[PDB]
Amino acid sequence: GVQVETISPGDGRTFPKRGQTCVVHYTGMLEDGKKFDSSRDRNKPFKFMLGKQEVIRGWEEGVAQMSVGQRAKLTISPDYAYGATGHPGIIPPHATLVFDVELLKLE
Ligand SMILES: CO[C@H]1C[C@@H]2CC[C@@H](C)[C@@](O)(O2)C(=O)C(=O)N2CCCC[C@H]2C(=O)O[C@H]([C@H](C)C[C@@H]2CC[C@@H](O)[C@H](OC)C2)CC(=O)[C@H](C)/C=C(\C)[C@@H](O)[C@@H](OC)C(=O)[C@H](C)C[C@H](C)/C=C/C=C/C=C/1C
Repeated sequence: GVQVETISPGDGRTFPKRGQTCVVHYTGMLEDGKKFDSSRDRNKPFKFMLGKQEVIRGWEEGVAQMSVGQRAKLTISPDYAYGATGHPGIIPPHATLVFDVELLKLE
């Protein structure tokens, strides 16, 4: 599944709805491995629409339980991420992913 551990609390009231755009910053790394991506480096926040299957399942379920302002460590098992195939060139088969995700804003 996806485990959500809080780094800094959000407001505890404003949670994403299906169909809303979540605006986030993230850093991704392989569990006890390499950092492979960060929107912070790029100075540009990542946006995705919750519930449209644009992103991996662990993000869909993980971000849905976060409130605005929250920063959390998401640990995502391979079956909630890229599974036995991985993501070619970047994520190997059967990788556990850890993301640091900060929910900035909803649009
Ligand atoms: C350059 O950076 C990439 C993101 C990179 C790619 C490689 C991975 C390691 C990674 O580094 O991100 C990464 O850290 C990662 O694993 N992410 C990104 C952050 C959210 C979680 C995860 C992810 O789900 O990636 C996604 C993962 C790689 C693929 C998806 C996994 C779930 C599955 O349901 C989807 O099937 C459809 C495919 C990539 C994304 O988050 C982007 C936004 C979404 C898509 C490409 C598809 O959903 C696409 O389908 C046609 C769409 O509907 C989109 C919106 C259409 C518009 C025009 C395309 C925008 C493309 C943006 C691409 C971006 C910023």
